[PDB]
Amino acid sequence: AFIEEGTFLFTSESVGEGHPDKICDQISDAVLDAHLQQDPDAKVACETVAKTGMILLAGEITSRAAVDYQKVVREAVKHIGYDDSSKGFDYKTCNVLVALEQQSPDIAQGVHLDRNEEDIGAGDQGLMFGYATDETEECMPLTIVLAHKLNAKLAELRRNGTLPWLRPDSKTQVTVQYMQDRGAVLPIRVHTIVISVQHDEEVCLDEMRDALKEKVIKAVVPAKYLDEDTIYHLQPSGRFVIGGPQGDAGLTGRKIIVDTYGGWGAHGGGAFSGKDYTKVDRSAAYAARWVAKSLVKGGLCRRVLVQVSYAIGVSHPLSISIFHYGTSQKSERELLEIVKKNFDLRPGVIVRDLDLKKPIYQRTAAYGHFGRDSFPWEVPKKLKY
Amino acid sequence: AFIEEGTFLFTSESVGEGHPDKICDQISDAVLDAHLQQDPDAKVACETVAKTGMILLAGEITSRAAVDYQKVVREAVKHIGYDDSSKGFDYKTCNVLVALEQQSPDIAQGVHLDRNEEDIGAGDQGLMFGYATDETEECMPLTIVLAHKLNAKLAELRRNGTLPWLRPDSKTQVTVQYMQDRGAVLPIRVHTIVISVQHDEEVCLDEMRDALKEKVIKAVVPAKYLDEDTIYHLQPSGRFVIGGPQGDAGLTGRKIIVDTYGGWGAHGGGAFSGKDYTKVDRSAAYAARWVAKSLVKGGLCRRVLVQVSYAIGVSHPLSISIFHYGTSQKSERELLEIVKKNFDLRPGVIVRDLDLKKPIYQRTAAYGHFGRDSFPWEVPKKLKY
Ligand SMILES: COc1ccc(-n2cc3cnc(NCC(F)(F)F)nc3c(-c3ccc(Br)cc3)c2=O)cc1
Ligand SMILES: COc1ccc(-n2cc3cnc(NCC(F)(F)F)nc3c(-c3ccc(Br)cc3)c2=O)cc1
Ligand SMILES: C[S@@+](CC[C@H](N)C(=O)[O-])C[C@H]1O[C@@H](n2cnc3c(N)ncnc32)[C@H](O)[C@@H]1O
Ligand SMILES: C[S@@+](CC[C@H](N)C(=O)[O-])C[C@H]1O[C@@H](n2cnc3c(N)ncnc32)[C@H](O)[C@@H]1O
Ligand SMILES: [Cl-]
Ligand SMILES: [Cl-]
Ligand SMILES: [Mg+2]
Ligand SMILES: [Mg+2]
Ligand SMILES: [Mg+2]
Ligand SMILES: [Mg+2]
Ligand SMILES: [Mg+2]
Repeated sequence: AFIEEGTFLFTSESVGEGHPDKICDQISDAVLDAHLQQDPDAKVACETVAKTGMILLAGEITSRAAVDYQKVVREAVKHIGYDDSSKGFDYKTCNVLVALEQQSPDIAQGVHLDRNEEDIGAGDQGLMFGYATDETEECMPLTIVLAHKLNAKLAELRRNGTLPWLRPDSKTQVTVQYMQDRGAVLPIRVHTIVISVQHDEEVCLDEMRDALKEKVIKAVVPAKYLDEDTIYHLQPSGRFVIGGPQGDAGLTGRKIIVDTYGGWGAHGGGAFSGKDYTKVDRSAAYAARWVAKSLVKGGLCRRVLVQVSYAIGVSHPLSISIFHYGTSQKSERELLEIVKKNFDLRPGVIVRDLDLKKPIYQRTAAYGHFGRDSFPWEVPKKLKY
Repeated sequence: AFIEEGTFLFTSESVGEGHPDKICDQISDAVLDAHLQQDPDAKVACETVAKTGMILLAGEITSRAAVDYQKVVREAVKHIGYDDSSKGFDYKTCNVLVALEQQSPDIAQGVHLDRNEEDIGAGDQGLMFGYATDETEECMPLTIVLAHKLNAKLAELRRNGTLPWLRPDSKTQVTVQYMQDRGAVLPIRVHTIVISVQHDEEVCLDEMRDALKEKVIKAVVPAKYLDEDTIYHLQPSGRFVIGGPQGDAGLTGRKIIVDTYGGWGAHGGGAFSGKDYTKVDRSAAYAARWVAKSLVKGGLCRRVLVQVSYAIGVSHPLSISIFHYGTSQKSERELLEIVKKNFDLRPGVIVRDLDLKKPIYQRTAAYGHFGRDSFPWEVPKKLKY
C-alpha cells in the first residue's frame, strides 16, 4: 500500500491471558493482592517463572500476612483457563515451587525504616515515562487498544463456548496508518493484523482462519478501517496446539511494552507486576500516566510524554520533563510549572492519591495497565493554574 | 537548575556485570554461545533466573551440541566475580538447576522445518526499533554511554584491586541537559548522577562517596560537563552489603532499555539474550540498529528511528518505517526506498550479513548491545542510491 506524505505506519502487539509471560504477571499480582488484603504495608517483589508443569515464585516479601501460595497460584491459573493436561497445563496438578525470602534489610533501612510515610524513599533508582494521546477517548494509541481488544475477544469466545477449540495462549499485532495533525495523530486505516492462538488438535486451519476473520476481527475492528488491501496473517505458523508454558517459558516483566503504550511514547525499562507502591517502577509510571492523561483531558495538550526519575532512598523525583510534540500553546516550562503545582510525585504521596495499597493489581496484569476501567491513574486531576 | 527554552533534560540508567538481571542475560548468552560453538544452527531460547544460591535455566533448546550446563553457568558467574560466600554468591557452591526442553515441534514446523535458509520464517511475531544519533561518534545517546562507562569503571577498579571493597552488583543513572539543534541534540551538561554499588562490611560511607566522585565519576565524565550545580547521589541507600541475587531476584530480559538506547528512540518489548538468530527480537533489532547507524554515518540523517515488525512463520517484515526527526533533506518515502534497495531484513539474510551464527553473544550481554566493539551491526553499510 502507498504511503502519502504526511502519513505513516505504526505497529503494536498484545497477548492473551494465557500467554506464558502474562500468566506470570497475573500470578505475581495475585500474590501481591493476597498480601495487601491482610497487610496494606506489605513489601512485595514477587517474580514468577513458568515452564511445562511448573510455576516458581522467586523474590522478596516482608509482610504480616499469612498467604497460602499454593492456593493463590492455582486459583490464578484456574481463572486463566489452564485446567487440564489436554490444554498443556493444569492448575490442579502443576508444581508450585517457592523461593521467597524477606526483603533485604539493607534496602529496608535505606528506603522505609523509621521514615514518615510521605517521606519514604524511592524503592530503587530508575526512569519512568507517562504518555497520553487524544486519538482515542481513553487517551491511548489505537494500535495497542485494538491489539488488546482482539485478545479479549478470543478469551470471550473461548469462555462462552462458541469457539470451543480455542485455548488461553494468544498473541495479536496491529499496524495502523496515521495522518499527522499538528503533532497529534489521526488513525486512517488498519494496514496489517496478525493473530496467533493456541487451539485443539481437531479443528482445521481453514475453520480457524475463517472464524478469526469473521468472529474476532470483524467483532472488534470498525469496518471503516478495513479495506481490500488490509493484510491478514491468521494462524501464520500453521499449527499451535502446544502452547502456554509448555510451548515457551514465561517470566514476570517480559511484556512491559504490551503493559504500557505499545511502543509509543517511551519506556524506562521497569516492570510493574509483583511490586508494592514503594517500587517506583510501578507507582511513578502510574503517576506519570495520570499526569499525561490529566494534561490531555484538561485541554492543555493533544499528545504528551512525561519523564521522571528517582534515586533509591530519595523521596522526590530527581527531575521531571514534559514534551508536548507541538500540541500545546504553552511552553514546556509552563507545563512543568503546572505539573509541579498540581502533583507531588513522592511515592509516599502517590500512594495516597492513587490508593495504591488497595488489592486491585491482578486486574491490571492483562490487557494493559492503562486506558481501561477507570483505575485511579485514569481519572484525570482537575488542574489549577 | 534553570532550563533555557530550547533545552531539555533526559535520563538513562545502566547496571553492572553483577547486577542480578544482567547475570541472567550473561548466563543465557553463555549457554547460547556454548551451543553455537558446536552447532551453528542450534535453536536456543534460554531464560535464566537467579536468587540466593540458585541459577535456574528454563526454556527450549534443540541442538546437536553436547553442553555441560554446570560448567558453562559456573564459569560465567566466576567471570563476573561472584566467587565467595562473603560476597553473597559463589560459582563454586551455588545450585544450578536445569528445566530445558526441546523447541516446540509446532514452532519448528512453522518457522524453519524444510525451509530454505534465506526463506526461514520469523521465529515469532513482534515489533522492533533501531535508533542512531550523531551526538556521539558511536552514534548513541550520551546519557546511556556515560551510564555504561560508570559501571565499567567500577568493574575495572574492583578487578585491579585499587577499590577492593567493591563487589560486582552496581547501578548508575545519568541525567544530561541537551540543546535542540534542528531535530538533532547537543549535550550541554550533566545535571544528576546516581551510583549505587555493593560493598564489603568494612568500608565506611564517606570513603565510598569520596572514591565514587574522585576515582569513578572524574575518571569517566569529562569535566566540561560537570559544574557546581551537578547533583550527586552516591550510595544514596546508605548501605549495600547484601547484593547480587541475594538482594534481588534476577531474570533474563529485564534490562531491555539498558541493553538498547536508555529510553531514547523506542522499544518493541523483546529481549535479546539467550536467543538464536531466528528469534527476530534479537536479529531484527540488530539489523534495525545497523540500518539506523548506516543512515547517520552515510550522511543522510543526524538522528533516526526505524520500526520493523514480523509475523511468526513469515520471512519478510510486515512493514518498515523511518522517522528522521527533521534531520534529513530526504523525505521519509525516499529514505524508505534507500533502505529497501540496500537491506534485506529477512532473518535468513540478516544472519549472513551480520554473521549471527558466531558465538559472540556473551560479549553483548553487559554494557549495552549497541555502540561498542565494532560488532557487525555497528559497521555501517555503504549505501547505494
Ligand atoms: C506534525 O505532526 C506530526 C505528527 C506525528 C509525527 N510523527 C511521524 C512519524 C512518522 N513515521 C514514524 N515511523 C515510526 C518509526 F518508529 F519508524 F519511527 N513515526 C512517526 C512519529 C513517531 C515517532 C516516534 C514514536 Br515512539 C511514535 C511516533 C511521529 O510522531 C510527525 C509530525
Ligand atoms: C528542533 O530540534 C529538536 C530536537 C529535540 C527535540 N526534543 C525535545 C524534547 C524536550 N523534552 C523532552 N523531555 C523528555 C520526555 F520524556 F519527557 F519527553 N524530550 C524531548 C525530545 C525527546 C522526545 C522523545 C524521546 Br524518546 C526522546 C527525546 C526531543 O526530541 C525537539 C526539537
Ligand atoms: C513463538 S514462542 C517464542 C520462541 C520460542 N521460545 C522457541 O523455542 O522458538 C513466543 C510466543 O508465541 C506463541 N506461540 C507459541 N507456540 C506457537 C505456535 N506454534 N505458533 C504461533 N505462536 C506460537 C506463544 O504465545 C509464545 O509465548
Ligand atoms: C533495590 S533492588 C529492587 C527492590 C527489591 N526487590 C526489594 O525487595 O525491595 C534493585 C537493584 O538495586 C540494587 N540494590 C540492591 N540492594 C541495594 C541497596 N541496599 N542499596 C542500593 N541498591 C541496591 C541491586 O542492583 C538490585 O538488583
Ligand atoms: Cl513472547
Ligand atoms: Cl533492577
Ligand atoms: Mg522489585
Ligand atoms: Mg509517541
Ligand atoms: Mg519521539
Ligand atoms: Mg525465544
Ligand atoms: Mg529519540
